[PDB]
Amino acid sequence: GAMNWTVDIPIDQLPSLPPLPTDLRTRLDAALAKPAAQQPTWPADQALAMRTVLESVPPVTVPSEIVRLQEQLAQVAKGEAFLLQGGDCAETFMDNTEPHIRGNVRALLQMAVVLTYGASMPVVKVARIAGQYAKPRSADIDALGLRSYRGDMINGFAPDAAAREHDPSRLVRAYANASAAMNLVRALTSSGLASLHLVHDWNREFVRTSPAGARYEALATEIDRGLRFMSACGVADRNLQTAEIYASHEALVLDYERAMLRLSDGDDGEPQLFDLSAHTVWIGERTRQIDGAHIAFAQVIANPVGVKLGPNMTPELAVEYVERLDPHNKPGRLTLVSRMGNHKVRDLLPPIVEKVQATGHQVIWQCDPMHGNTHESSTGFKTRHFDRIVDEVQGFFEVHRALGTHPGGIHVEITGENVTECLGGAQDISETDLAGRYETACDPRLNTQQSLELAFLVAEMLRD
Amino acid sequence: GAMNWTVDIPIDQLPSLPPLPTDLRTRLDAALAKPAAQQPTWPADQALAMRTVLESVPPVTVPSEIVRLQEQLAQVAKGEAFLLQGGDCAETFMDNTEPHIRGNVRALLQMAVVLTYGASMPVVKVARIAGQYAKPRSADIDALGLRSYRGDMINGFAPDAAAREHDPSRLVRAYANASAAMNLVRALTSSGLASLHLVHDWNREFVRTSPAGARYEALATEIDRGLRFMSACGVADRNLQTAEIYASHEALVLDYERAMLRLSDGDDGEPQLFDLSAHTVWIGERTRQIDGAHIAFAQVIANPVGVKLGPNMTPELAVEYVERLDPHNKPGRLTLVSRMGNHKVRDLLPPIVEKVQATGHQVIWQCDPMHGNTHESSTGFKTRHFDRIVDEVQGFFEVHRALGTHPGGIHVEITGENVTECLGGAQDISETDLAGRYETACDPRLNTQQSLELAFLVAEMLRD
Amino acid sequence: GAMNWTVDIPIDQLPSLPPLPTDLRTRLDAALAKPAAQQPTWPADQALAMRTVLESVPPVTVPSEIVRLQEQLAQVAKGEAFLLQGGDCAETFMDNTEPHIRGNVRALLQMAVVLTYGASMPVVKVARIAGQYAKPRSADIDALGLRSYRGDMINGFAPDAAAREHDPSRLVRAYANASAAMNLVRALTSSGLASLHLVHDWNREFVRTSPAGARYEALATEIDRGLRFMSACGVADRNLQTAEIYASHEALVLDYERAMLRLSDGDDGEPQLFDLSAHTVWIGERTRQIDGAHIAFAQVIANPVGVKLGPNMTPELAVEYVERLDPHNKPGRLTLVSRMGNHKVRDLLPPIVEKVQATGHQVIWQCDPMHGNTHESSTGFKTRHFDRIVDEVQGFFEVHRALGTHPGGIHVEITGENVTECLGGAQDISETDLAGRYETACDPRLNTQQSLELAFLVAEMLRD
Amino acid sequence: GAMNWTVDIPIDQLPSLPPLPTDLRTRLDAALAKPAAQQPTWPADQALAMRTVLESVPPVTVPSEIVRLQEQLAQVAKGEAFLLQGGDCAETFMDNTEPHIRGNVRALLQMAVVLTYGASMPVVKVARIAGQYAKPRSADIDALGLRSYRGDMINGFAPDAAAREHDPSRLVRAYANASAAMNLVRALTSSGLASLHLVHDWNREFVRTSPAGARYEALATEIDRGLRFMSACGVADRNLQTAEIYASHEALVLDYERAMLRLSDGDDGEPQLFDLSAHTVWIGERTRQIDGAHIAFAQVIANPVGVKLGPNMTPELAVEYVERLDPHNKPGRLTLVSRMGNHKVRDLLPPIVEKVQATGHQVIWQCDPMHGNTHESSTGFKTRHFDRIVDEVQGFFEVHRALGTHPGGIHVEITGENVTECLGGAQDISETDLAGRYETACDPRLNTQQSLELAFLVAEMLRD
Ligand SMILES: O=C(O)[C@@H](CCCCCOP(=O)(O)O)OP(=O)(O)O
Ligand SMILES: O=C(O)[C@@H](CCCCCOP(=O)(O)O)OP(=O)(O)O
Ligand SMILES: O=C(O)[C@H](CCCCCOP(=O)(O)O)OP(=O)(O)O
Ligand SMILES: O=C(O)[C@H](CCCCCOP(=O)(O)O)OP(=O)(O)O
Ligand SMILES: [Cl-]
Ligand SMILES: [Cl-]
Ligand SMILES: [Mn+2]
Ligand SMILES: [Mn+2]
Ligand SMILES: [Mn+2]
Ligand SMILES: [Mn+2]
Repeated sequence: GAMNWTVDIPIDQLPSLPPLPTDLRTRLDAALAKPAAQQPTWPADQALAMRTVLESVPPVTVPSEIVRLQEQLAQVAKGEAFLLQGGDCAETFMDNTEPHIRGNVRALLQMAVVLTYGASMPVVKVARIAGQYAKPRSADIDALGLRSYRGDMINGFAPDAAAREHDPSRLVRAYANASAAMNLVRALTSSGLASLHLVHDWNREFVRTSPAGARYEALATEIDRGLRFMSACGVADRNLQTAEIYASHEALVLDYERAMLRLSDGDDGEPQLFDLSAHTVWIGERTRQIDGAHIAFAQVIANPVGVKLGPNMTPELAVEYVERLDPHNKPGRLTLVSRMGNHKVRDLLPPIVEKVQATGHQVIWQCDPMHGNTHESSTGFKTRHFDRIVDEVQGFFEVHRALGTHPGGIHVEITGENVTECLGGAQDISETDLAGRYETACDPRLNTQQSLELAFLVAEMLRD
Repeated sequence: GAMNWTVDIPIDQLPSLPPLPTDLRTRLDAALAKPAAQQPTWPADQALAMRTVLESVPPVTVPSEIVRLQEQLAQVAKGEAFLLQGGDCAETFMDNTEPHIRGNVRALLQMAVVLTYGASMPVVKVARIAGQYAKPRSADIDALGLRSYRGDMINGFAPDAAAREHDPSRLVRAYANASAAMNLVRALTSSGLASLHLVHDWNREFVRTSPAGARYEALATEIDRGLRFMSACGVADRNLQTAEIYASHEALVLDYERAMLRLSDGDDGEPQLFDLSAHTVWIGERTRQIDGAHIAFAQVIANPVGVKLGPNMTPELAVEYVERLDPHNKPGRLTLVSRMGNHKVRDLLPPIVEKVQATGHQVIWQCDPMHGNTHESSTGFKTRHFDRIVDEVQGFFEVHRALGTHPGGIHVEITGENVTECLGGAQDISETDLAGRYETACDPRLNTQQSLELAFLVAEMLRD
Repeated sequence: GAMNWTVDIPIDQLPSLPPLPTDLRTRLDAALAKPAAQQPTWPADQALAMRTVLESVPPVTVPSEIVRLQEQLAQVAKGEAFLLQGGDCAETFMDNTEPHIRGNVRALLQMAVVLTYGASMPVVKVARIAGQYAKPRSADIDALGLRSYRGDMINGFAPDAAAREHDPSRLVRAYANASAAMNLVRALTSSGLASLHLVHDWNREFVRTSPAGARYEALATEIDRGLRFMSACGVADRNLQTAEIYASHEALVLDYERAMLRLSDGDDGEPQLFDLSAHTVWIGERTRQIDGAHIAFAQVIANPVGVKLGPNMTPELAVEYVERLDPHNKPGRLTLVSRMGNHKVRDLLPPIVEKVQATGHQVIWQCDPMHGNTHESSTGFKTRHFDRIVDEVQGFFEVHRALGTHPGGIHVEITGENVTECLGGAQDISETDLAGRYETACDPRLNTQQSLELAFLVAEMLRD
Repeated sequence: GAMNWTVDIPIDQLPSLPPLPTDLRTRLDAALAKPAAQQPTWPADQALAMRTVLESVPPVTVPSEIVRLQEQLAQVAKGEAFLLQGGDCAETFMDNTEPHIRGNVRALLQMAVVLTYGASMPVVKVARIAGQYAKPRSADIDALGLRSYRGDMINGFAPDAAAREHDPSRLVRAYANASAAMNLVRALTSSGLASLHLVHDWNREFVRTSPAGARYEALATEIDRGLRFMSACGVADRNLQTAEIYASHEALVLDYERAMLRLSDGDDGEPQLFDLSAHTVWIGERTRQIDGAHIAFAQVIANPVGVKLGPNMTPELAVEYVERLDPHNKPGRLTLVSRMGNHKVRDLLPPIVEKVQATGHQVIWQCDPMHGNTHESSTGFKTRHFDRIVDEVQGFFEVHRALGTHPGGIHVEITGENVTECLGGAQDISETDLAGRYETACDPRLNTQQSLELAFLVAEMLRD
């Protein structure tokens, strides 16, 4: 507590279910014997007690959904669909609310219909949500002289020492938040929110209230006429498949991911390990050591996985990822996520693509136009210029068009609020504007308008 | 923190939520100022702190689902569908696991297909799940001299004094458990688990291993031939309504229900309060005081609601509940849940049904054949004989056939586990057998086989 | 046959079915006592013998299809759909072949998808087919000094006296041809021919091989992207309703129409007379005498009907049609077909529309841009200039847009062959070109390219 | 003209049709040069004239329908669907009326639902309709001393010499009748007539009025509950495959079949000859000469075909038919139609089935229980006992159950009228009763009630 404005919620200590099979556990243990970068520093005994709680909770996802995503990703890898992946850089517990989740889900659906029209093929929707609670950091000490914030699964954003302690109760708190968010995403995607009808207003509102709305009006009108045409051919909402939005996050905290492993039914066709904390996960630029625990963990799980590829990447290391992560040559099992910087993508990506294409494997080539284009503003905000983001996707498209390969998708950090985090766009967000609503707990996100704008621009790239 | 086995949640960095419309505030305040029976006794300041946490979490359900349920219950009230409501008497945190939830979902789906076939009309599926964590009790002190267990939202089942203390942190643990369970229920109902074809093996397996399998073989074979006929006519899974299982519980703990209130938008007209802790809630036999807070709270929320009616119910009071809770005459808004005792239902129900029918309102008449047929066994277990349960439903049907009214559904306590809680059934569970697997935290449930057997027997009442 | 290169096919003289009800026959007899213009001159006893044959043949259409068309026409009349009506001016027995019917059905489907896209609402497809075998003539003696050709139901096109005799065996020959054609139309519309997929090639081929293809490329590409978008949203051929093409003709030869009357089941909701020689029929400019037999016949049948309205039309006579033909105020029961000439439509149509709108009845306003725009070429061909056809539809649209009424559809004479009958269009058909392929047995038709071109132009009118 | 009761058709203004691929011409010519049994005896020049008329009429069927039938028959051959083939022995021009056609369509639809339910797999519906106008005969001279009636495509049923003269104009009358009938069959199968719900009343009405209704009540009630179950699961009419009834007849008159040949396009690969007089045709017991024109003609066409096998069939000859007519091993291309006699089928069929099965080809085994069980009654009527018909199907099932092969279907002669043609059934039709309504132009058909009764009995054979 009453004195601290804090409530202490007992973690119920509940009986364990049967353990995972010994043979699978033996494999997992050999993989986890590998060194792991960027891990929280909490004591082993606390970590273990927390893992043990999560080993018996209801999963966030189920294997059959992961199998279905794999099938849709195989279609992307074969050039017959497009991948849209997007959401917060760092979800926080505090902003894990109905309006914020609804806003991000809306933004993703809005982008998807526009991309679908431009691509003339299905778009698979993967949210950075329901688990994106842990971040690697470049530096152990931040500008305030504090232990760095590592995301809500590890410590607190607040700039004080007690908040920055690594506390493994946050593993359980992460789980609760993830399942609560996922519960909402499921509810929303089979509500009126997912109806293609709603785009009429969403896009029109965007075209009406945007500077440069005149630039997007034609395509917005085309889409509208496309929708009215299908309605006119007798296609109603209940004639279409239910909207599917998948959950993803960076698999960083191995205590969480391993506690969330489950065995499948064998009603599909043989039991294997799935990470049921999400549908797909990726391995970040700072944790993709070829002989590290993160890559080895990804080898052992059945989920589709991605690896972020920065400007230090070589064609040979990229091929090694393909060999470790797609040993069975299953199209769409592996996504290689390009984040090079707009000035570097046209130079650095083609040798990588060429070498990987020659393996005979079919990966998804995904563009992350954001993580390679960050800088600090003169006013001291971590920011990104919209134009550089756009230009990297542009470059990404040119690389693939020149090679005859499939530009497979984008991976963007976005939010459905009117934040001021990225510079530029039609609103022309300036360095001084950043201060009004810089709400991210980590990287700057495209706001609701900027991310919509990006989708129209990417639709136009898809049209060539 | 982990060292104290607690999750720490800040409240100070929480605000601030838009105020209710003035009239909804006024009405909600007046509802909660009324006397309230069977409430937990925790300090008001701690309760307020917990409610403040719950006021901004993602809801368990959303308004559009509740509106859809209401449309489907209206069909039931009109005599064009049947209501199946079932699940645990008391959900425990301990058993809130994938296997237990899957078992209960499955048992409900299995009963529903049988009942659908027997009824020749759609069956609405409502689980007692994702929130059924609070129990009213007949006595303050149990047989051990301890303060009564009142469900995991209030205190612990363990038979020691400290565990039995009312603990408001259980409001938050209840929500985390509910949303995790709901998340899984949503996942399961759009997996292959909900496919009608899975019935062939489920029923076959029940018929082969039941000691009374020969009695149910004919109906099971008929259902199977009906399913194969559907499929032979060109009906696949993709041609059917995705399975819907709604969440319900007794709206008992007003601290929880009020914190889970949310205001709807402008897609019906007037903004309304929805209780988003569940789709539908009911008011128990011990908290249905006509001028008490529970009935008054029910008048303020938009959800479909039910009221349990025990053997001291009068036709006049039944009418008063109808007029207070269905004041706008909306079929399906109100369910009257009869739980009389098998020896009493034939005499007590008809005059109640006649008076209510004469008002011109259309309630759902739902039979709860469990809560009026409970006795203590020699061995000291709270138990129910299967035959009395079946007999109450039988008498309920006879009452309706005689009046020409709609027997609208059943409300049962069941589990997908092979427990030994209710006597009788084909397994002929004896007083001695009860000691083997008496797992319930409160009332005895029908086990897998008993639930299924009851569905078959009720299917025959529907065909008769 | 052997000497004449003619085969004589015996007309089988078969037992009669029960007659139509006496009360309906009494009404019909009073209606048919009215004078009828433009009738064949064959003897009464031959006419009667031929009518008696047709009174017991399988119908060409069935009542339930006519009821369905009525419902779709009601949607047109309320401004929520668009009517496309088109086909030969005069079907001949000789050209009643698989390729010619397929060609006309294709042209109608091609036009329909383009109009659907432009209108952003359903298009009802009504072919001039399976019965368009009788023509009124302006003159009894033609330029060759012969009795005028009156269509194959009456006499022969060939320029010799024996062929021009009115021969009521042609009534039976008409029936055989109608049912054979209708059989094919039904087969074609549930074949691959009706699939929206086929437009990709049809429109592209048209854009590629047309002069002025550059003018239509943008809209053709939009439509293509619209189709690919709906395919990308998971809409496959079997997700759409089967294509429906209705049959229509001018109800001219009352011996035919009356012999083709049938009584409905009364399983719909009361038996009445339907003309089962077609789904809808119209009354021509030369036979629409307010007190004549044609209008009175149309009063007695349940089919939707149309009346052609020429430049002599007054607002008051138009209202009289509405009163006789839509006495029960059933939207879409009556279509008023404007054929004024492009120089006259903007002047003559608005007073007619105003007066009819003020009756409270909801007629379909349909534009016939062809019959008011005919002239004789210097080379002696009956022809039409494409530009004048287009301009009349344009004017028709302006009249309705100025009044806030619904431009409801078009009625055009078209064929799926590369004929040279109408001047102009993108092919710039000249007066000397007419001689190459002037194949019509009466009015000049838009060829396959010209009619497609007209659809693109009308789509652009619909877009404003 | 009308004065001569003839329709006059010119042949000189007819040409000219594109020539067949050289090999198809060569093969067709060689097929027709072979000896042909049971042909009409008209002059070659008159036949040629009639064929020239038929060569340019709209076909009765189209290739894509025939390809679809073939896919559905392949399912039957694989043991995954059941074939119901039925209709008149001899369609007459006299009875080619809306009521008679509707009655036959209905009887087939009624039998099909019963059989579907009994089989638990789709039932393919093939009518003997729209072309079943030619009969082979055992003798040239009938019992009156007249030239035998050979069906309306050849001569007249009237018992006078002039009517019995072979008249090639009946080729054209046959086509006009066929396409009129097909047109109606298409209309009916997409009207409310084909709705499954109409079964409840049809079966109810049969069960109430049948003297043996109590015997069939249980199955009828079961089917009804299956239908209501479908509907309770959310399956409406719009969710189902539109009804398909295919047309078939004995390919007897080669003048007719060759004139109705049409060449397909490039949508399978190689252009092929389709007989577009029907979907599927069969070769009769009297024209199945292995080196005769009928078998050879069947080898040239793309349609699925059948061959009747009577009691003198050997396993070796059965194999030779299979290898000649299914040379590419395409399941469903060939149907072997067993018509042995009820006293013979159990002994004669098994060795035939074994030899054919050993070839590795997949034929459809179809039971014709009519044509081997015909006798002359005391009163002078060609008749069949119901019990012998049922018994042949029974024996046919026993043969297949013993071998583990698929009883693929039945081929029956039925009508939707209450005729008195076959003895027995629940009505217990006696020799004396036959005189009341003996309406068939050739073999005795099962009446409405007998057909339905047979469907119920065969449904029980399918369930056994
Ligand atoms: O739905 C239910 O589970 C009961 C409420 C629980 C009563 C527990 C009494 O236990 P005990 O204290 O008697 O042992 O419904 P009801 O309100 O009675 O209709
Ligand atoms: O399908 C059928 O109708 C028969 C062929 C007609 C035989 C008529 C004999 O009449 P009759 O001359 O003996 O009186 O099939 P089938 O070839 O025999 O299997
Ligand atoms: O998906 C992502 O958000 C990562 C970057 C997270 C690290 C944020 C801390 O940055 P810093 O402020 O500590 O430098 O992308 P990637 O770099 O692995 O591709
Ligand atoms: O639908 C139509 O084809 C009629 C015109 C048919 C008369 C053709 C003879 O013309 P002519 O060469 O004998 O003058 O349209 P409408 O004029 O009744 O509107
Ligand atoms: Cl168990
Ligand atoms: Cl009858
Ligand atoms: Mn980031
Ligand atoms: Mn209970
Ligand atoms: Mn004309
Ligand atoms: Mn026969």
